[PDB]
Amino acid sequence: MKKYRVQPDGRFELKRFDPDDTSAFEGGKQAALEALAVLNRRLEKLQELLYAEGQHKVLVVLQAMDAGGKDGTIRVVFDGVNPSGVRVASFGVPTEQELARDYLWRVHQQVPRKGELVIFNRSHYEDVLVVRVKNLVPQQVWQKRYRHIREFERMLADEGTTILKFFLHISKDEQRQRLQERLDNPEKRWKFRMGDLEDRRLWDRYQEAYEAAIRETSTEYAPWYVIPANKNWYRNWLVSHILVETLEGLAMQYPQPIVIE
Amino acid sequence: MKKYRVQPDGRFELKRFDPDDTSAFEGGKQAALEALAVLNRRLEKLQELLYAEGQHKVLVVLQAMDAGGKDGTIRVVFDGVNPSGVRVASFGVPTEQELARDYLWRVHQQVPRKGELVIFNRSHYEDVLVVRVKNLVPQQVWQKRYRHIREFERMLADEGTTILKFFLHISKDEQRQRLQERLDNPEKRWKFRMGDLEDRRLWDRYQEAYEAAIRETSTEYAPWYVIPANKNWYRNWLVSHILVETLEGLAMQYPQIVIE
Amino acid sequence: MKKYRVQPDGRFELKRFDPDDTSAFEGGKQAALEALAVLNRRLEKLQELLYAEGQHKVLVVLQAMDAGGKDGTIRVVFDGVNPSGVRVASFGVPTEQELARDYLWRVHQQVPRKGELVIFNRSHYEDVLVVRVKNLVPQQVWQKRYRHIREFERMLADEGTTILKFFLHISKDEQRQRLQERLDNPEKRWKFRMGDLEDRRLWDRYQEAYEAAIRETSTEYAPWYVIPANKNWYRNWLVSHILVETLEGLAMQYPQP
Amino acid sequence: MKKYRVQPDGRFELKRFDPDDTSAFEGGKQAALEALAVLNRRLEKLQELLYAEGQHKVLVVLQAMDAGGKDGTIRVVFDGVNPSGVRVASFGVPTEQELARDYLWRVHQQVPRKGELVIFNRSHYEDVLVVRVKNLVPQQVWQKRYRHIREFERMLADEGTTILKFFLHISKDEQRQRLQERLDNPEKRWKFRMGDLEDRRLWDRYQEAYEAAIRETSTEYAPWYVIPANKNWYRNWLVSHILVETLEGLAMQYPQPIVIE
Ligand SMILES: Nc1ncnc2c1ncn2[C@@H]1O[C@H](COP(=O)(O)OP(=O)(O)OP(=O)(O)O)[C@@H](O)[C@H]1O
Ligand SMILES: Nc1ncnc2c1ncn2[C@@H]1O[C@H](COP(=O)(O)OP(=O)(O)OP(=O)(O)O)[C@@H](O)[C@H]1O
Ligand SMILES: Nc1ncnc2c1ncn2[C@@H]1O[C@H](COP(=O)(O)OP(=O)(O)OP(=O)(O)O)[C@@H](O)[C@H]1O
Ligand SMILES: Nc1ncnc2c1ncn2[C@@H]1O[C@H](COP(=O)(O)OP(=O)(O)OP(=O)(O)O)[C@@H](O)[C@H]1O
Ligand SMILES: Nc1ncnc2c1ncn2[C@@H]1O[C@H](COP(=O)(O)OP(=O)(O)OP(=O)(O)O)[C@@H](O)[C@H]1O
Ligand SMILES: Nc1ncnc2c1ncn2[C@@H]1O[C@H](COP(=O)(O)OP(=O)(O)OP(=O)(O)O)[C@@H](O)[C@H]1O
Ligand SMILES: Nc1ncnc2c1ncn2[C@@H]1O[C@H](COP(=O)(O)OP(=O)(O)OP(=O)(O)O)[C@@H](O)[C@H]1O
Ligand SMILES: Nc1ncnc2c1ncn2[C@@H]1O[C@H](COP(=O)(O)OP(=O)(O)OP(=O)(O)O)[C@@H](O)[C@H]1O
Ligand SMILES: [Mg+2]
Ligand SMILES: [Mg+2]
Ligand SMILES: [Mg+2]
Ligand SMILES: [Mg+2]
Ligand SMILES: [Mg+2]
Ligand SMILES: [Mg+2]
Ligand SMILES: [Mg+2]
Repeated sequence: MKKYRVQPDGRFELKRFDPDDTSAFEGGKQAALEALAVLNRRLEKLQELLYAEGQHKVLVVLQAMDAGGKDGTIRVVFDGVNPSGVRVASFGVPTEQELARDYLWRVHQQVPRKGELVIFNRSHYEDVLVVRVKNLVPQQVWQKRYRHIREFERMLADEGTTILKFFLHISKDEQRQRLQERLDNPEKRWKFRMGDLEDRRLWDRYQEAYEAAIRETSTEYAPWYVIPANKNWYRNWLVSHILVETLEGLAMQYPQPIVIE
Repeated sequence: MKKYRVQPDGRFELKRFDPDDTSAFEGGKQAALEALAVLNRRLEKLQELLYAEGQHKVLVVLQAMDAGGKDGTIRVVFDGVNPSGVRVASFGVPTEQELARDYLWRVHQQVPRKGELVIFNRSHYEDVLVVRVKNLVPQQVWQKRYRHIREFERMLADEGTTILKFFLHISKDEQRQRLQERLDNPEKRWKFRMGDLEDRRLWDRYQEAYEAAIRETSTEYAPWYVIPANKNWYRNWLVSHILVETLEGLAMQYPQIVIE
Repeated sequence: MKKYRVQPDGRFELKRFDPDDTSAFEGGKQAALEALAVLNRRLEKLQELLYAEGQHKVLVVLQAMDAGGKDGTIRVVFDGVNPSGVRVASFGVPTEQELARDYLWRVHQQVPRKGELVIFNRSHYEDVLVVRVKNLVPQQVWQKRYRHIREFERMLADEGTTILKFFLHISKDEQRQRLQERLDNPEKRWKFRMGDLEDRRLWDRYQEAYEAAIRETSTEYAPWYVIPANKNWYRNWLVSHILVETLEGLAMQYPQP
Repeated sequence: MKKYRVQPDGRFELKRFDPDDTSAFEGGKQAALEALAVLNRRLEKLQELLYAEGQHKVLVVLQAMDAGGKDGTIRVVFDGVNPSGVRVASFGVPTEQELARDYLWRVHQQVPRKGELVIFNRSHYEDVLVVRVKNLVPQQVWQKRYRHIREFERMLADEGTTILKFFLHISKDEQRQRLQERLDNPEKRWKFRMGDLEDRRLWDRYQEAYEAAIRETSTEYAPWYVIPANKNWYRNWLVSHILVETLEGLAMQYPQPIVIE
């Protein structure tokens, strides 16, 4: 798509994106599930081509507020790939060894190699999101990181990495409903922690942090896509569509090449 | 389904397992696909429990002759899991850095952590398989590795790893048909390399190497399962059944407010 | 000099080794410093041969009670090597990621490669030492680890690693004097941690843990050497002599041009 | 200390540095060996402070033509440190796995952590040196790497790394004598490769590549120091002096906190 791609003009406004927007797809849930199965079959062939050709490196970054759909998006990408060529690198609370080096160290370690597709569940962007919102480093420090990120991603892209960054955009009320469903389910309540409730108060600070991160780092070589994600079906379809179209654009070729006894 | 577990008596004979055997399933392909969907739903809940509890470490080892089903088995495992808690560690031709350390170094690095399920696509067993068949090290060296492997796996099991080793067993003629299909498909012919044709001449040497590896290392703490795998549907169902039953046996427990 | 190698008979008694023993050296500190300088020049040639030949893997394990000499021994090895071919892998308090895998995982990661000498400052032995003494896992668990260690080390040795394990043996009163010296030095008191005082009470439990570990794991392919270490000069000389003699035994040669 | 620091004005000229220059030291070899022992004793205390304080990260980069002194410089640094807090990360011919990721991947992996001093024996600079000289990638690719390097180093410095880059400067005739000495010594002959002979014909191309890299990447946060290195004694003294003075400038403090029974 083009309406969801954030232009590299530094004029991005998050208020312009409605989490309930479903306008790029004509039809609803059922037609989208059918379109998604078609995309999965296309993705299987494209991922196998990615691997067999062994030249491109594909990085998919997923960022979202908790219950925003990162987990669900990973599952629908995996529905259309060979797990031997695709992996998830997730980024959680940094360890002492990770904090003992620059914040990009643990992230750079996990970049896709040639013929590989890697999904970052959270990423280096957390170092300008939770780090900024919770003041884990002073502003003097984290404000410099927007340039570090643009330049790290420029180097990655110049050296052969195709970068797709998706912000799965849900509303506060949608998050409320999804978090209540987790609490009410005995098989999901383990996902609740001490402080999750008081973190909801920081909703607006996170939205500002996301808007600043996206505006600062959406570039030609590393675009951000804002995905209206209140509807799981639309989020899954749209992310799959963008990923498949991006892979098609690489114009990948099988390597150039008998009766077995 | 216990007929496929190799007893730790060192009396295993590969000739006793028919790759065409489908006797553990009282039906065919259609009924097995339905049973497999049920196993996939059970596996999703079990894997999430594995992660949420965060105590067990699960290692699934896949070994098979080329076209034997490792790739297809990985896909049916992933059909029943969350990719955030399961990963594939594949073992290919060792690099100079890997050969500069003991053969278990590159393998030990990839073991599952607590709350994780790892699939080894090939494994430390290649160090008594291709290494043995192609004489990549003298026999004096690779013969000692059966004990190294039993002891490495004993340490893993003692320290909390549940180990499942599957030998996906196909016939020489089944491999021939499957390799011919790869060659004839323009989207799969990239898999073929000249040298595969010479590798076919070594079929019997590999069967002997597999029999000796299985006989030497199938233990109570790290059993081998011989999977008749000429039928993709049977291999998928049986591996999924064993994995789900193993995870059920762990009796995992979930760890021990109105939002405005 | 072979009186310090613990025979693989499972009959080792730590009481038979006196931390004040200097009997293998017929002289004192000054003559030993000169002998150590000769061993240092020998080690430089042997380490370069190790690297150039690029076939052997050398693992040196250091274990000692705090202030026992691991740090001083590392310096004395480094005085006779090219730092480009020798490295220190130190083992501290396990992290969550390290504890999430078997205790050998973090250790196996660090093994020397061909043409390399690695010094383990502490090692997998801590998993039968501080783990046993502080009951970090039940005895049913840590008792099984003696066999794991023998078998891990057998595999390493079979696959080409020369293993040397040194237990730098100091007395309780020597440790007390050395720890008091750290506290009294403004440039060293940063080493003192809260809990080091209460850990002094566990001295005898550590001595028992060391004896049991050494008795269980000193083998023909992976010997333990008990180093009387109350005298820094004697510990440095003896470790250096054993290391140099071990490397000489490998009969290494420069690759042919 | 100032005459050897390459100013970040992009006007660097390698012809202005004489490999035989010993002007920063009054006296010769013997007085310098004594001054070096004094610097080693100072370095031991400073490195221990670096470790005990556990806050700064120190990166020393060594680049030189073969026989230029990287090996000798490493030994002289190690003469004044505790090996438990200092390590050498050397960069050789990239492996298939290293080439399957961006050239900075293998380098970033090895950066010093808090309280650590790391010496890079060769570095990311090889990706604009041999890579450029032997045309291992097209110019369109390697020309973009000067910016990647400035920006990677900016990020490292902003996030707490003190960076020292030393170009150990030897003349063509000095290299010739040193390489001849290796061939003539039975204990050093093993270092000789046959491609080494034909690599001598590329001397001028390497000098141009070094001048371009120094000019492009000597910045305020990551300076290059050109070390006249025809005299081993002067190279050892000068590198040790710069390192010690840099560590002194960090104003490191021991962490602030009894009769043992
Ligand atoms: N750079 C970072 N600094 C601090 N915390 C971080 C950083 N990167 C990730 N985290 C945090 O790690 C945690 C991971 O927690 P967990 O695995 O339970 O997922 P989660 O709570 O569902 O995350 P999310 O809110 O993104 O959905 C998140 O709370 C995230 O904010
Ligand atoms: N079955 C599972 N296996 C492995 N990791 C899991 C599993 N279920 C959840 N997780 C992890 O637990 C944490 C909390 O779960 P959560 O559903 O919030 O996922 P998520 O990736 O953060 O997605 P979302 O954006 O919807 O919050 C995340 O770190 C997630 O990756
Ligand atoms: N320890 C080892 N020593 C030597 N070769 C090894 C070792 N481990 C794996 N290999 C080889 O690495 C190769 C991996 O090749 P590839 O990824 O193309 O898969 P493959 O040919 O389909 O393997 P397989 O025959 O198991 O299906 C195999 O030929 C395997 O024998
Ligand atoms: N789409 C893919 N993405 C990543 N790796 C792939 C993909 N398809 C195949 N491979 C890898 O290519 C190699 C050859 O493929 P192959 O079909 O033989 O798989 P396999 O795992 O060896 O299974 P089998 O036991 O059937 O031979 C293997 O290393 C496999 O993992
Ligand atoms: N397997 C392990 N389990 C628990 N603690 C461990 C383990 N391995 C090492 N440690 C501990 O890590 C710590 C390292 O601490 P530190 O770097 O300050 O050195 P130290 O106190 O001087 O150690 P030592 O007493 O051996 O001289 C020691 O207290 C040691 O007991
Ligand atoms: N200058 C230094 N650089 C790096 N690490 C250091 C330095 N000095 C001490 N250490 C580390 O600090 C810790 C405490 O120091 P310590 O003197 O006890 O060393 P050690 O290796 O445990 O030797 P010993 O057996 O004498 O206790 C150890 O982990 C040691 O490696
Ligand atoms: N990025 C890179 N691309 C290609 N070759 C590289 C790269 N980095 C390092 N190398 C090469 O790796 C080799 C390392 O070889 P070796 O260990 O024998 O040291 P050397 O020949 O003495 O190096 P130098 O010439 O720097 O003194 C050098 O020839 C160096 O040019
Ligand atoms: N004793 C040794 N142990 C380990 N590595 C060594 C040893 N001697 C030399 N090397 C390595 O062998 C290679 C060739 O040696 P060389 O003398 O050229 O070193 P160097 O670091 O490249 O220094 P210089 O700048 O003088 O060329 C380098 O990679 C060097 O690090
Ligand atoms: Mg979440
Ligand atoms: Mg990577
Ligand atoms: Mg195969
Ligand atoms: Mg490699
Ligand atoms: Mg091998
Ligand atoms: Mg200590
Ligand atoms: Mg050199």
